[PDB]
Parts: sequence; C-alpha cells; structure tokens
Amino acid sequence: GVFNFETETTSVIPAARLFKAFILDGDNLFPKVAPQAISSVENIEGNGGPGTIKKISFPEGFPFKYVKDRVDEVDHTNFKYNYSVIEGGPIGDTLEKISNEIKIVATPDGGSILKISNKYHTKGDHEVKAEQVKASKEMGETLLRAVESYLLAHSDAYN
Ligand code: NA
Repeated sequence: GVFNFETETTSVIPAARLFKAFILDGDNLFPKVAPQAISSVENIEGNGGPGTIKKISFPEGFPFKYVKDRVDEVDHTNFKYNYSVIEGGPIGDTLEKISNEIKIVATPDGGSILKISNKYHTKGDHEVKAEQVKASKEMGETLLRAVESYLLAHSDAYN
C-alpha cells in the first residue's frame, strides 16, 4: 500500500537558481557542501532525465550504506522534480520504493518555498512510522541549508 507524507520548507534563494543548484546539480554539490551527510554520488546510467539512476553513499556510521535513486520527471518550467528511492537503505522485503515529488515556488521577497511529497510503497503489512519520515526530512533540510550557504557565499555560481 502507500503511505503519503508531505512537508514544506522555505529558502532565502530564488526558485530558479535553487532548482538549478539544489535539484539539478546535487551530484556535484551534495558531497562538496555536505560531506558529513553524503560521501559520494555515482551516476550509474542515463543522461539526467527520466530513468537516470544514481547511487548515493552515506558516510561511515550512518544507519544505511547507500540508496539508489531514479529520476522520474524533471519540469524545468515549473521547477518540479520527481524521483524514487529504488534500492538500498530501507528498500527490501518491507518496502518496494519511495516516490518523491519536489516543487519549488517563488516568493515575493526573493526567496522560495519547497513543497515535498514522499510516498512509501510497502510490500505486505508494514507501517511507515514517524521516525523514518523525520530522518528523511532532517537529511533534506541539512542538504538544503548546506547548498543555501554555498549559494550565498558564491554569488557567481548557478546564475
Ligand atoms: Na521568502
């Protein structure tokens, strides 16, 4: 079955720039700006669009060793990005995939709002509980703030 979770968060970075950096250039940025969160990102196959598979490895001591994420859809006009966690980490005999949707919208003050949906597709009769969702939110927030700090400090990056 499916467990649906949603959250929103804010950024001080304008939407288009944040989408170009945080969403479209994570493979480069996350290990650079948040090395204590992400040890590496490997592109396994594909050229960036639907179907691209990346292997995201976590540092030693983290709960999970890695996940593989698959890009589902990329909307450059509306700053929407869909991807799924398809292997590793929590994926296995209790959990088939986690499908995610991110949308970034501009705010009049020159920042943005990120709207995030996470849909857990379980196998069998298993509950997706609060702690698991909190950890994913914490990871996302950490990555966002690290990219935000980098973009504030490197004004010529991603214009
Ligand atoms: Na704002």
